Amino acid sequence: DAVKALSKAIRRTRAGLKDPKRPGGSFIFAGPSGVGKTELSKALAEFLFGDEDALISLDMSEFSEKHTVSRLFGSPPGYVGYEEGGQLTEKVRRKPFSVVLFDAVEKAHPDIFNSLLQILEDGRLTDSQGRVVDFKNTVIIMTTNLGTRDISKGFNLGFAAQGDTKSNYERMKNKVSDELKQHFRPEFLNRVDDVVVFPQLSQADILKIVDLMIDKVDERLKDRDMGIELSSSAKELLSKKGYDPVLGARPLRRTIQREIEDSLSEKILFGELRPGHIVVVDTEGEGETKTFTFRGEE
Amino acid sequence: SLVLDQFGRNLTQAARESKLDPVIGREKEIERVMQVLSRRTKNNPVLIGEPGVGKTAVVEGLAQAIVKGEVPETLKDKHLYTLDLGALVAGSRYRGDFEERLKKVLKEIRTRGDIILFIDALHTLVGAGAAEGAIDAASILKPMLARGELQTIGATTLDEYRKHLEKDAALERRFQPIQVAEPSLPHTIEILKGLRDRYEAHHRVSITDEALVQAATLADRYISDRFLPDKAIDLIDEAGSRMRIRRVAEVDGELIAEVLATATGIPVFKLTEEESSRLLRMEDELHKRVIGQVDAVKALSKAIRRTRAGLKDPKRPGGSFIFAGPSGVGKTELSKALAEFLFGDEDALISLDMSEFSEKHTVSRLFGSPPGYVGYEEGGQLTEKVRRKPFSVVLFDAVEKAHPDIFNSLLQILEDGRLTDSQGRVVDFKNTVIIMTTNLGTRDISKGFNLGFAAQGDTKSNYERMKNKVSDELKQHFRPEFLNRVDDVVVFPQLSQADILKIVDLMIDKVDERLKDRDMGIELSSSAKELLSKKGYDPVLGARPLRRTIQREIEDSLSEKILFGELRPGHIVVVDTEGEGETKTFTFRGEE
Amino acid sequence: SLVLDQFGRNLTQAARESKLDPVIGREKEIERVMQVLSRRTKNNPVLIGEPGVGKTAVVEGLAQAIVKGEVPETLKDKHLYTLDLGALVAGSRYRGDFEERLKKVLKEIRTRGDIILFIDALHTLVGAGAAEGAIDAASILKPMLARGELQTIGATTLDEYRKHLEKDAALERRFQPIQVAEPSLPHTIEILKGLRDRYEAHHRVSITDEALVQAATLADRYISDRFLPDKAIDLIDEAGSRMRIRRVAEVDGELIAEVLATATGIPVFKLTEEESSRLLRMEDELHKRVIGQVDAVKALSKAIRRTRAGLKDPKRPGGSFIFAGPSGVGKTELSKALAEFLFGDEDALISLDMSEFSEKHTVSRLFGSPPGYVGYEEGGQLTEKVRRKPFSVV
Ligand SMILES: Nc1ncnc2c1ncn2[C@@H]1O[C@H](COP(=O)(O)OP(=O)(O)OP(=O)(O)O)[C@@H](O)[C@H]1O
Ligand SMILES: Nc1ncnc2c1ncn2[C@@H]1O[C@H](COP(=O)(O)OP(=O)(O)OP(=O)(O)O)[C@@H](O)[C@H]1O
Ligand SMILES: Nc1ncnc2c1ncn2[C@@H]1O[C@H](COP(=O)(O)OP(=O)(O)OP(=O)(O)O)[C@@H](O)[C@H]1O
Ligand SMILES: Nc1ncnc2c1ncn2[C@@H]1O[C@H](COP(=O)(O)OP(=O)(O)OP(=O)(O)O)[C@@H](O)[C@H]1O
Ligand SMILES: Nc1ncnc2c1ncn2[C@@H]1O[C@H](COP(=O)(O)OP(=O)(O)O)[C@@H](O)[C@H]1O
Ligand SMILES: [Mg+2]
Ligand SMILES: [Mg+2]
Ligand SMILES: [Mg+2]
Ligand SMILES: [Mg+2]
Repeated sequence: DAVKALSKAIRRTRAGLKDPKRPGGSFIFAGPSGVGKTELSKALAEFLFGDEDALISLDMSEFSEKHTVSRLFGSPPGYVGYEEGGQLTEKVRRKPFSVVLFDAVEKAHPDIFNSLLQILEDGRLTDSQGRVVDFKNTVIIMTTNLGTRDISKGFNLGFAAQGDTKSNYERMKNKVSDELKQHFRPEFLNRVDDVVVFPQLSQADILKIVDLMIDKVDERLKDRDMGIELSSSAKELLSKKGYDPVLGARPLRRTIQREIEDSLSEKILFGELRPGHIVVVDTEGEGETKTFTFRGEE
Repeated sequence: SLVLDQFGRNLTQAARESKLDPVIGREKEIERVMQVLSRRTKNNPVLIGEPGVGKTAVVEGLAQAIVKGEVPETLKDKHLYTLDLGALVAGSRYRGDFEERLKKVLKEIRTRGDIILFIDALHTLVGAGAAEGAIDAASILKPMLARGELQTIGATTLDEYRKHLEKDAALERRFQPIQVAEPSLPHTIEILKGLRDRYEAHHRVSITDEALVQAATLADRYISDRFLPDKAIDLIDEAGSRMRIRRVAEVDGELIAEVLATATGIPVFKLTEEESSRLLRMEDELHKRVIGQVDAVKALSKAIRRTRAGLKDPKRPGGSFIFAGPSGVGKTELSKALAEFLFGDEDALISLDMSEFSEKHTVSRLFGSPPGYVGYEEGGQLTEKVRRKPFSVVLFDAVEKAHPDIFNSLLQILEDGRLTDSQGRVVDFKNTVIIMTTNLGTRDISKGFNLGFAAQGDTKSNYERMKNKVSDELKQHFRPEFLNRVDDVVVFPQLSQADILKIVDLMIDKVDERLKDRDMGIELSSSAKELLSKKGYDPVLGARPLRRTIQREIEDSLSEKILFGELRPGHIVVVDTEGEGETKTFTFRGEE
Repeated sequence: SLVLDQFGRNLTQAARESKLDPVIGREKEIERVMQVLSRRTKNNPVLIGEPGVGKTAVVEGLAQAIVKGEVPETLKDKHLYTLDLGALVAGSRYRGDFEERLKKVLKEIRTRGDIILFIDALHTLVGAGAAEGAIDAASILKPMLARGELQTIGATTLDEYRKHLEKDAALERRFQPIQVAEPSLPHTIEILKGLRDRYEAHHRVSITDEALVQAATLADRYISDRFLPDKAIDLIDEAGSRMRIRRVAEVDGELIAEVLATATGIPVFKLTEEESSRLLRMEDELHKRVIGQVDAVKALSKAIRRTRAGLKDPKRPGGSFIFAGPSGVGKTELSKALAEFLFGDEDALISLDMSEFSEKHTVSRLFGSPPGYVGYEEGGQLTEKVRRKPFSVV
């Protein structure tokens, strides 16, 4: 859903139909942690500009005090730091076509939202210099992790029926939307183009993430003339071990670094796996007592 | 052209003499410069970009192309002169001298016609002669730039352009800005390939392709305050200089890694037979100081040998650990031991006492003051400490005693491995090891059990009961995402009698080291050690009470003797025990 | 060179006259400085370190090495000149005077190729030129530094390197920073042994072997705001000066301990028989003010005796006590009596009334305000008191 919404916004902007008074897109991502809210922003930045480092990312946890708005506006006249403008405004001014990202926007001071209302409707912002900076060609994304304690709990009080993947997502979406409505001002939520709630990851989704993570590990290994290959049973075991229906794909990464990366490290240190070799990982055993086996070939 | 070259340099002649380094991959920027130079009005561009990206290299390549004749017919043979500001001012002592010098130069430009001016520090043009003469060296240049009969090229960084040129709206519209971007990795590799031949002769060496690739990648990854085309170049230059000073004379990846490791201190050099010093031996080295905590030592050793043996996540710190458990079990001792193992001295640890962060605003001690507020001139303390020493061990002591709205600032450090200074600078934490020590879910262990009837239970059961309670306390205290971005959570079991009997040896060795300054020593016969371990077991307070015993049972008595003159330098004290029922005698005898 | 001699000082000639103190144990720093200097494009090293770790000593050792015949090629017979930057700006009354000096000296450097410039306090290079219509020396020196026709060695402390040299990134990128680390204890011992011969001659005294170890250890342990290679030298030199003012001459560790005790106030000097007897009768001395309460007086006496006997843990306070009791039994009187016995009276006690600390947000009275808040420069109230008097009773 989020990919479709983002692609629709990009296509609409590129076809000469987007509103010339507002930014190209305004999205609020919400849901559990480790689902891929930040990964989508990096993927979009890499698609648009060819490199994920072209993303203007702000960590809003550093804006927990009301007097830190000058960090993105600039100091008032006559004060220290007037020679340097707002950190965000200069970056946007140099690159009018860019992607702006606000991580954990709910952890910042409410006064921060005071600024965003100018961007989301008027599409321009004014710094202490008196200059006006336009945001009409940017894509604004706010990632939010609100109400996440309830997802960890799961279900509600009572005799809830045996539900499917549809019901759980609907309940989570309702709870997250209610939390967003309660926490934020009505004006801010009214001006945002899209509010996308990321559903949980399924067991089938985990296998492809295992493939990607093992590809990353192989990329790391290629720097020393080395490679890794996994059988289907190994990937199945990894998906079984690393599945967590609450915390997302991070437990899978921890499992991969604990079961595969560590043993590879001792084997490399011991001199078993010299450069110019390939590591083959397979499974041995049955039931819950299955164990990975590592072998070296040329 | 005497007035020209006596106040400038002929870049075209230098290019004809092949005294300029080759320029690679700047075809688009040079083409845009030539495009702008051909405009009817306002035909003078200015190159803006971060320092070190090669803004002057674009003009160098333009001069080389003009010499080689691949330029449009509108340029063809036009001499490119770099203006030497300051040489104009070097003699303008009397009134109206800098002005006449500049007017003579400009009239020469008009008469000869085929000259392109290059002003390196264009922001220094404003107020070059703002003296009693009161001309500013730019108030008179404005009409020519406006009409377009004078063609110049400028090259200033973004900050200087914003601070100086952007103030004057008049000069703002006379120039056309051109962005010069930082080259990517393959572009830097091509640049290194081109400059390799030139760099061979100076150092009389040979450089491999693998050396170039390694230099580019390592410069991109491990150096943070410099920009890409320069870091690879100066790494190659320093490696060549090292190889030359050492004297086939060839450089490769290992030499580049050694140079980079020496420069920054990050251990990126090759693995010699010291890999045995960490394989199967790091745990023993740690256990020589920390007794009876196998899980945490194993986790730390795994993390260190993972980050040393190649594969490791290049976007996240080396490891992140939460040490939980009872009081006085060795949580801080393990961090100190790890710091000593890694750096040779426990003073290299970067420790933060979180008990001083009980208030929300104290977070400014990590970041620094925001712009326009007092104290903004100096940055955050933690950020500066990490920036000076990229590879270090950071400890957050008594983590639970700080305000909950503090660790929100740790979210980007743990997952993304960076922290943004209040001045806008980014400091990377990707080479550090983060340890957080806590004491949550422990206050009730003094009595045991929760309430009501309970099962039989044993030592394993009590440990399992404590672990779940600590995990629940952590979950209800920390946000789920913060615990999600944590590599390991390690719970420390309480110490046992054998652990105390082993710890008394370490404490007695410390007392012996204290006495060695004034040329004495101590013995502590085995029965005395066993009795000392017997007094002060107390499996609720860890190894601290035992220390108190050693304080009040040994080093008091010795002190009295030292004050009385009973025992002097050149003697040692032998301690033994007497009696059976209470066996509490601790007889001291002084012998040479 | 006459042109250079007007503004600057020749380090090589001074080293040839044995007017520079010997430099010990800085092989790695000198090696890396020579490594950077023999480069092609940016051979301009800058030494960054703490104020006192011996940055200038590294350069003086480099001068002694280059005039010894013990340096690699492309550096033999080079001449190190320390540039002033004070005489250059002096006598720059009219426009185009300061720049004229730099152009002249730079042309002299170009003509005489075997010259290396050395600039103390490189941070003042930026902006050193002038206000109004005059470009600074940094702008003049930028073209030559980047291309590599002017070797230059700079030296700044970390704070001033970060606070001044980092507002001009274009100038900063033309220097390769080298970090000079504070020496360890054995390295400090070696440095003291090396400088013992030079420091004996000025005072015409003798320094025993144990005195160096005592000075190094005591300076490393009991002085906080200074850095190691300087404080031990300060101790040795001041002891020598003291005893020559007192007057074969021999300086032993006891003089060092007495000098440090006088300087800081912490009693580290040797125990006399009178002092030992007083410490043994401390209980009777304290009972002249407090009647009864034997256990507390005994505990305090035991703590003080551990401190004076040299068995105190060097990482923790001398003693920590909780006096719990009813009203009007002598809890505060005992503290006042201990303070009077220790220093000179009950007025030296650092007393804090916890009745004022009722609100949990009053902790700032111990620390101070965080950066960007009112009262930030005042500092802590307890921390300042303890820093002024390291040996006190809180
Ligand atoms: N859909 C996905 N596809 C691939 N990788 C994923 C996906 N979701 C999560 N990951 C992986 O999870 C890790 C972190 O995910 P990410 O940062 O995108 O999560 P998030 O939603 O931003 O979480 P948080 O709430 O903690 O900010 C990365 O290793 C990333 O590759
Ligand atoms: N395209 C390129 N091809 C070859 N070498 C290059 C290129 N770009 C930069 N360099 C090299 O990078 C180094 C520094 O570049 P340069 O001096 O042009 O930077 P600059 O942008 O003018 O920076 P500064 O702000 O210091 O003036 C030089 O050694 C130069 O040869
Ligand atoms: N396993 C151990 N091995 C050696 N010494 C130990 C051990 N555990 C505790 N100690 C000793 O106990 C004293 C204090 O222990 P430490 O500072 O490590 O405690 P901690 O676990 O961090 O406790 P707290 O929760 O009070 O911070 C030190 O003298 C230390 O040497
Ligand atoms: N043991 C004692 N010897 C001499 N005078 C004593 C003794 N105990 C109390 N006093 C007298 O008590 C008065 C003050 O008592 P002090 O301040 O020591 O009380 P305290 O025990 O600290 O009680 P509180 O703080 O609860 O009021 C003085 O006049 C002091 O002489
Ligand atoms: N390696 C060394 N060997 C001998 N003496 C040294 C060494 N390093 C420093 N010193 C001494 O320590 C003192 C440090 O002074 P100085 O160099 O001015 O400090 P800074 O480097 O901070 O300017 C000098 O007087 C010098 O004699
Ligand atoms: Mg995220
Ligand atoms: Mg340049
Ligand atoms: Mg601790
Ligand atoms: Mg009282």
